[PDB]
Amino acid sequence: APSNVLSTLLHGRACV
Repeated sequence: APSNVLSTLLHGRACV
């Protein structure tokens, strides 16, 4: 799912 909280720091891996 979208980063939202952790996405912002895990882009290209766990989130877009």
